[PDB]
Amino acid sequence: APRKARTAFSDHQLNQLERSFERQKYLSVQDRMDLAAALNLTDTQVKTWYQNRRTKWKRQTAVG
Amino acid sequence: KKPRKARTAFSDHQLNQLERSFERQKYLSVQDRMDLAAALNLTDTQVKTWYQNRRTKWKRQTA
DNA sequence: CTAAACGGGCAATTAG
DNA sequence: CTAATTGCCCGTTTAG
Repeated sequence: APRKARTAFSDHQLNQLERSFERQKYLSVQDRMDLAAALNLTDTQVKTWYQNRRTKWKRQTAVG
Repeated sequence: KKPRKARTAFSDHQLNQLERSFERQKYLSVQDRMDLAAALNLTDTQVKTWYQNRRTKWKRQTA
């Protein structure tokens, strides 16, 4: 459908999402929702970030 | 809010053909799924669901 | 690059 | 039993 605005994450958001990702490649419902609340992102944003992050990760596992 | 869909009652024939499909191919390509639905006078979704349910059951058998 | 969108699968659940 | 519903993942594609 009409397609929704691309989020531009803040440096603090990107920092803490990279950290979480470093801590954990997958999140529970609970950790996800808490990381969302702590950064003022929606659950979905955080889920799509983590999922997009894995695609890149798998790429770096295929990068050697 | 969204009413639950009626539980499809497949005919003996539809089931036999679904089961024969599954015997050959656990997975259908899109095109194959469309053909088979059309073959059986079913919706693509009816067929996708069946196949999905079927692979579950079959995992319980292989198990 | 990467956020969001897309359809299909998986597991777990719901319910006819 | 099993058809349908849920939330998430994957892999791909779309596009800011």
